[PDB]
Amino acid sequence: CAREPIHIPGLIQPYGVLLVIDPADGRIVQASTTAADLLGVPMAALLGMPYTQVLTLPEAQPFAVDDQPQHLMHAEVRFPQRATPPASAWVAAWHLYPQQWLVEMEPRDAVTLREAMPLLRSVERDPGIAEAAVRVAKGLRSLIGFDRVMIYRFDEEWNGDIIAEARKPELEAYLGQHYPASDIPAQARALYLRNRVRQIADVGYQPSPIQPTVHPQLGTPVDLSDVSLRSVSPVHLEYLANMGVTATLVASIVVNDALWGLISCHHYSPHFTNHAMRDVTDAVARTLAGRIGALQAVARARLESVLLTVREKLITDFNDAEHMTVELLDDMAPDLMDVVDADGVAIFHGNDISRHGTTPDVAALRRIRDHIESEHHEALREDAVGALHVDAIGEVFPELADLAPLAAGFIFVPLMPQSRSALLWTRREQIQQIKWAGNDLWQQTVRGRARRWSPLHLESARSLRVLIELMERKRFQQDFTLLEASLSRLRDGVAIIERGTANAAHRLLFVNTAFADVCGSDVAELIGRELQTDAPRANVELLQDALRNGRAAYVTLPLQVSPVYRQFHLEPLPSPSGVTAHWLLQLR
Amino acid sequence: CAREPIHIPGLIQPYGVLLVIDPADGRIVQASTTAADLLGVPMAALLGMPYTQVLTLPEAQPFAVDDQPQHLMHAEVRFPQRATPPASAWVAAWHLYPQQWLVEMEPRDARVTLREAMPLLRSVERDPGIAEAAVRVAKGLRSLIGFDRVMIYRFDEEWNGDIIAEARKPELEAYLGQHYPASDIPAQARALYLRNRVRQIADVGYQPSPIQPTVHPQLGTPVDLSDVSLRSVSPVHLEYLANMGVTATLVASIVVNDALWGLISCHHYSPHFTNHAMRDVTDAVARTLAGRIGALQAVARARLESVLLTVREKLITDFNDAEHMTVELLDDMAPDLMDVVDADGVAIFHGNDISRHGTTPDVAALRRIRDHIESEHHEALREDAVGALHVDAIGEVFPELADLAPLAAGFIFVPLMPQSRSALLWTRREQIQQIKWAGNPRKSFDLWQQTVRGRARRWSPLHLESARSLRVLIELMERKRFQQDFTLLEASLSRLRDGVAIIERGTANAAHRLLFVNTAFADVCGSDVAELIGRELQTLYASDAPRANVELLQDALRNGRAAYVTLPLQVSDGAPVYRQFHLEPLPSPSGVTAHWLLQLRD
Ligand SMILES: */C=C/C1=C(C)C(=O)N/C1=C\C1=NC(=C\c2[nH]c(/C=C3\NC(=O)C(C=C)=C3C)c(C)c2CCC(=O)O)/C(CCC(=O)O)=C1C
Ligand SMILES: */C=C/C1=C(C)C(=O)N/C1=C\C1=NC(=C\c2[nH]c(/C=C3\NC(=O)C(C=C)=C3C)c(C)c2CCC(=O)O)/C(CCC(=O)O)=C1C
Repeated sequence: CAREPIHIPGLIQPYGVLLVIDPADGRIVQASTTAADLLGVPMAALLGMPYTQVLTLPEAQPFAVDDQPQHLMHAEVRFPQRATPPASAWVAAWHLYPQQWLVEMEPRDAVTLREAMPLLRSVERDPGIAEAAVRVAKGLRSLIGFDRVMIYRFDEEWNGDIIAEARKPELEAYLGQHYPASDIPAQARALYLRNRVRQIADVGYQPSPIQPTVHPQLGTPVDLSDVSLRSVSPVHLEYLANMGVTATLVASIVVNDALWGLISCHHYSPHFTNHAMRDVTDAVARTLAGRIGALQAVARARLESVLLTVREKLITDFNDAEHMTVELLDDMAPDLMDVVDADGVAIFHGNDISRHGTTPDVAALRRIRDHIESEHHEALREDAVGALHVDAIGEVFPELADLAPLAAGFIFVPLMPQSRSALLWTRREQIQQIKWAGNDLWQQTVRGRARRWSPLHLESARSLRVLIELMERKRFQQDFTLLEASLSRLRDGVAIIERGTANAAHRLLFVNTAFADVCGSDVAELIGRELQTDAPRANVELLQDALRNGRAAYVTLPLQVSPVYRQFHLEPLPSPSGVTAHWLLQLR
Repeated sequence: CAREPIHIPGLIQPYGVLLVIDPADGRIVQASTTAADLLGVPMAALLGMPYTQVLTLPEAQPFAVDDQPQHLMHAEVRFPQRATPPASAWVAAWHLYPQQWLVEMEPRDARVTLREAMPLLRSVERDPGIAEAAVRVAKGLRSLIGFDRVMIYRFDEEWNGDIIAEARKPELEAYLGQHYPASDIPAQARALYLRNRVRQIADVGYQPSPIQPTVHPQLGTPVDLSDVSLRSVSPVHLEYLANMGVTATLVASIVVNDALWGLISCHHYSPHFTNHAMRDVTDAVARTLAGRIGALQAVARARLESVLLTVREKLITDFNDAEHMTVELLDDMAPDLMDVVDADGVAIFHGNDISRHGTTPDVAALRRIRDHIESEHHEALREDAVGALHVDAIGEVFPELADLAPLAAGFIFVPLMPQSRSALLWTRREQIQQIKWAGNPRKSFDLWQQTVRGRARRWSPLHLESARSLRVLIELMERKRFQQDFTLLEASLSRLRDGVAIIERGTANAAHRLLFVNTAFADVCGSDVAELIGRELQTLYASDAPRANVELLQDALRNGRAAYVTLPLQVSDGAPVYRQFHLEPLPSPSGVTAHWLLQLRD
């Protein structure tokens, strides 16, 4: 239903009056039916008439707008065309666009902003959100006389929850009450980011329409997006009626230029909150929004700084010991779980796992790792940022439906199906209990949903992929040396030849003890020397052919002995190009 | 100096009146000398008298406070002791604490004032960047309130303030750009500015009327004015404002993420009183300036962090993609590697090798820095540093590398470890600063203009955590190196004719299993390479094998020594195969046998 315009209804809340003027001539092109009564001229002659003639404004004047449409705040207005029509003092404001303008007027009515000030310095300097959230609810319920004031905090999915609420001693609270995202469509949520503070004076009013529905010259309906005399959606009107309420004032809590929440208000008797008190509620909205976003900042900072202290202790201790013992890992578990605030963690290293804290069993961890690195969930890896994470496992991996009491959520590094070394942090099932609006009262329990993964705790995880490469390097570093030592404790005398790209000749890469001794010259002086160190012309030709063509050769040939003829077994080593790049040489 | 007490001066600015009441009855325990004149009754009988006697407060009343001390805003007050005491409208406010209270009163004055302020507060809430709004305040506030000079004093890291915005008269000279010492506003004062947001000196060099009972007659404690706006400021500051000429101040506090980001300092060279409605309009503009900038600081921060990660991850991917580090691979990495840290130069190292991109010192100079960093005397530096090592001025940290400053005056060196082989060095070249000072109980005026050489653009913490977030590219570089060398050698040992296999030693609950096995070894058993990897060494030999012979084999496995024994193999078909097991203990850093090489020939 979010498909409704609302910004272009063609109807005005009766309480005030609207007049759309052409900026060329200054003549009223469009006017609401409530205008003809206020001003001294019926709809017929009121239309096409120059605005100056019909209404007078002393404080400020409308003007020519280039591109940025400015607005003129609520100022004194008088009706010279009528002989005594001052049912109340009339105050008018302007919406000055480049194509056309819009003037809106409403009564003045009724120790105001100076009386608000204590409450704004009250919140300003104070801790946590709830404390400020209630300081509003309570402080606002006292300043503007409302029967129910509440703070409607939005979440990730756009489902609102009433965190703070100040009602009458009688009545029942909607505190704790969760509501659908659908109760406030995206369409509307936009308007309460433009047109900050909204007011429905009387629910079930008579909507007085803008008589020339479309612009007589432009052929376009009037955009009330910025107009505060806006006729709200009938979908919501019947909804407020079915909730009882006859009046509503909804302030927007815009934190770091985004809709964090609303200060929704309920008056069960009809009530008009004049432009003055309407701007007082905006002061308390922005003031709350203020140190909410500054409190969000303090928390953020404090956490970032202690998360790095942990992170770097891990980095150091990890790079320190060259031998990942079972004891090493248990000195790392209190801290590895903390840098991400997980309840469990499982360190993998090829068919091996090291479980710490509250993590599923050895076999279950393998079932998750198998299912993650899966071909159908290869799109998941593609889309994820630096690592993969779930808030509810039951959705992402339907096969792993269960496993939720231990791993309902997790973070997984590497994003790549690199295998060998991997890491998995896990937050177990955290059963929620959503007190609905009624999808009167209902109480759905959410199973399988773990504590939502913090982005602070998510970039700190990506800021650890260096411990996966640290793990992986240290593995190859040990295996290479194991094999180097191996080939060095051989009797067959072997050496590795790196192919020269015709820019250089075929030099030596690796050489074992048994090879360096048969020449006489030790290991250090043979590394980096050409294989071309008398011999038969036909025989060396066979040797160089395999070096040329990049093939194999076995030829008995004389050495440089202090003649030592030794058989040369040359084996081309596999290459990613297939093109021979290295050659193993054994001699027995 | 920062050790001066203030907050309990025992003196009041003459312009107003103070009265400390005991909350048990309502009796004035302490009173300022300026009270006896305005209240009527002299100091003698005014003391110990129920406040109810001079009470003429209609608007609101004081009350019993539990723990959180609330305040009552400026409301109408009168004096019933005298038939026409002043000819000026008097207004009083309250500071209600749980132990005692405090009532302060001052004139109402003239020049609706808040409704007229609203446009300007709307205009900043919309304004971009910190600066554009900082001037909207300075200019908008200078017009609203008649101050001869309004300025926005932004604190820098050290607590040295800089006047970023300033709205003065057409005459007089600007302090715009003027940097000041942190010492000019001690930490003890900076605290009070965070409690009392709006502050004013009506006349510099006033007669300070003291609170006659200096200490509480019951408590025995001096009055903590703090929250009291009639507070007598420090004489250290009074002589300072006098030496700057000024006769009146009005200093608002810009408190951003409940921390002192700045002040809206004001100067009136003629004496000036700022009323109750006035004082609070400047607070509204200070709650907005603090607000809009704290949220603008957030937007910027977020936008930068998110585009810093886009770069970071492009590097990560492209780096892990190609398995051989070509010079062109490094040529497309340079625009982005320099960006993720916003350095002017970068030098990628890989064992006596360097790849310089942008504005980095010469190949030889980079080696002189790398040598000096990994130095034994500067091993303490690596110990203390966070994830990586960084300098803002090289000339201090490495005095030997005094020069090199026009290219590498600052840098981020990583790995922190003297791991060598692979390393990375980002560098910001010399950025000659020009700090326009106030002067160096001062005589101020003179803008001294110190020039700072060898100091590069200060290293951003956003650019510092995005630097630690690249440490994985040194380990990526390093793994890929060993990954290639190991595999080169694995392929080597695999294309062997002797028939060799590596045995990983077992323990108390683990037997001796096989780590690596070649094709010449896997064929003599028959069973291919893949089945034998992980196979226990005790499987390999037959179950008919000589008791004395296997004992010799297991002895070398036990004691961790060498053995050479001809023994029968586990023959799949049933063909007797007896090869001479050459078992060589492989060198270990402990010396304790960890692995074994098993050659076979007999
Ligand atoms: C089409 C879907 C809708 C459902 C379902 C529903 O309940 N409302 C729907 C649409 C509209 N809601 C609009 C505005 C709106 N809705 C709320 C919701 C609540 N307010 C409350 O006080 C409580 C509980 C105490 C709830 C659940 C509010 C506060 C508002 C803004 C109110 C205002 O205008 O003052 C809306 C927009 C209409 C418009 O403004 O033109 C639509 C279409
Ligand atoms: C003991 C150290 C001090 C030196 C030296 C000095 O010059 N002042 C010292 C002490 C105090 N300063 C206090 C307040 C204060 N200082 C400043 C700084 C400036 N004011 C300016 O106009 C300029 C440049 C034009 C600068 C750099 C300000 C703005 C303030 C606050 C003014 C006020 O609102 O009163 C101070 C605290 C006194 C108090 O309020 O009790 C001390 C001790």
